[PDB]
Amino acid sequence: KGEELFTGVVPILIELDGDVNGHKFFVRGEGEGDATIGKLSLKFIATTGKLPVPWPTLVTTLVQAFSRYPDHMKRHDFFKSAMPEGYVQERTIYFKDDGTYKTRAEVKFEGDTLVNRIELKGIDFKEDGNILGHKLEYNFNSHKVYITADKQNNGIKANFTIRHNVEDGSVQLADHYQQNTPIGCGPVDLPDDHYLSTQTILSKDLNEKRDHMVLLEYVTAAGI
Amino acid sequence: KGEELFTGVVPILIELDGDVNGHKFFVRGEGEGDATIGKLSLKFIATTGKLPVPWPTLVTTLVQAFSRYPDHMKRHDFFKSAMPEGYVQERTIYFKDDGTYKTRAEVKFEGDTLVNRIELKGIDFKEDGNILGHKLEYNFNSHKVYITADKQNNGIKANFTIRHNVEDGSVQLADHYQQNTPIGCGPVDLPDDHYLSTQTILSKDLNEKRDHMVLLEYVTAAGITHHHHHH
Repeated sequence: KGEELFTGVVPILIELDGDVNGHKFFVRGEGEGDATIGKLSLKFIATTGKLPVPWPTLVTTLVQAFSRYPDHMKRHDFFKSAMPEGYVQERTIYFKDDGTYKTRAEVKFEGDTLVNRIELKGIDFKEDGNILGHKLEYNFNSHKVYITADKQNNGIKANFTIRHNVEDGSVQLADHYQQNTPIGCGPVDLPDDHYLSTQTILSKDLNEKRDHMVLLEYVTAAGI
Repeated sequence: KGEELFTGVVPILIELDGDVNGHKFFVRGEGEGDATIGKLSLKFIATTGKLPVPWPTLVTTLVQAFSRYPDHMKRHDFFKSAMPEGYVQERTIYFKDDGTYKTRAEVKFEGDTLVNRIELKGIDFKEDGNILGHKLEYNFNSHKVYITADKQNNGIKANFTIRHNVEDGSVQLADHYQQNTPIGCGPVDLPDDHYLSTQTILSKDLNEKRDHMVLLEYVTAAGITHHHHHH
């Protein structure tokens, strides 16, 4: 059904199995997305206890199918076109002057729920760096996610740099290299070059004692 | 290769990873299938000791590619057409007045062997019901497995009700809801409505000390009128 699966509010489940410098953890998120307005509303729990990395470093890894593509750009939405069978999303994330994340996720419908299941491996992080030292502010900047077609692989590639505010007023950069490929065998919409423009708020549930992240996000496509 | 993979006798491996009301168990079966006559000959062993559920309730979960499709119905054999890459088979099984099984299996060739790997989760069973209370006879009835095309998923659906004999002369019903989808991305046979008609005998191997089941099964497709040009 592709884009037809996103005409209303869709329940979301996200699971991340993580290992950073040997620190293993598991994050589960639940909530809902509404692609007609480009909005996500999610709560994440670290079920394994205190997260060994800052929550903001996990935001990009933790469902671009919920981006709002305006009417004139609907035919450049690879993400929805791959549904319900879904797509594989792979990243390498280079934290400047620090370690790297490598991720692999499957994003697909399981029944009426959109599910993002992720494995993340992090290596070479510095003990007193901004990441293991938890020096990053609990907030998130606006970015442009640049998307281009990958015809040879019937999918897309994306490139962008995330800017993490540091507590001392500096910025921690994280270069993202991304590849998406369809899981199913029905055709997809290999887009012209464009980008997603993102906005994100991070907050807390004041009644939640577990280590957790409430996230609100709005994303719209542009550049065509 | 498809149908061509089933012209002779084919070795089978079956593995079931199970959990029913918290009872973990594991079953491995080996044997062979002969699709030209629709015959399975298999022996199953539990590696986890005595099963928490009766052997007969696991029979349908434990390779419909070995069904005999008569020559005039060969164009309706979805199961063999997905081979060797294989198919995913998913069911929900509702035991009347009792619990439910949910199963996901991949059926495919691994080398020369047809392999069925299954995950089973059972929930909401009654402690002294026919299943957890082991009140089902060690036998198996004849059924019609009703198959229909699922064009939107390039696969099939099946509906049927299994009748388990209970030791007091009553019957324990289990409503099966089934979906199959190809693993590969190549064309498959999508059938007209038809059914599989089944017969099964359950026995023991007198030399086997583990909890186990020997199974012999004959299945033949039917419900489509004979035509000389196999239309």
